[PDB]
Amino acid sequence: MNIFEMLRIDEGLRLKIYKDTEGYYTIGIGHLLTKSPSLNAAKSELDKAIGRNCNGVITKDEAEKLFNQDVDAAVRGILRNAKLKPVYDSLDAVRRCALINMVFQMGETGVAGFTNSLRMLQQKRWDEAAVNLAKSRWYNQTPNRAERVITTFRTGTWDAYKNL
Repeated sequence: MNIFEMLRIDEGLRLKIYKDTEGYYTIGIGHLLTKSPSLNAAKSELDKAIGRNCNGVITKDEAEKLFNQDVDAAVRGILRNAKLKPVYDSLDAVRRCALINMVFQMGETGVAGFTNSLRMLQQKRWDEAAVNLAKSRWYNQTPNRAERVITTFRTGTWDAYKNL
């Protein structure tokens, strides 16, 4: 399994604008378009992003392009962030995927706010960190996805996704 398959499992694929778990306008593989209430602001962001008049709909190819961009941007963001980079550098490959997943979902800023959990991961205290990560709005709101990620940090294996 790899980061792309992992994220494809967690986010799904939709070719028409949709509302995400928080009510925001999204398309493709978890590509947030806008936090604005306007479907119209959404369609505008969409066309800008694709470079064509999409009228709310995109192809598989467009969805995957956006996905490539987003994953790339997530990685670079981690690498550039002073709080995240040292955590990432300290982790094994599987756990690295787990932090990427969190950043793709909640942005750099959000994950960088998980101060204590970051510290524990750095320290390789898997169990303790799993329990701290669960004490978050993140876990309460998207618990099955949160558990899958948490399990990945906990064990260092793809078990939570081998099912799926």
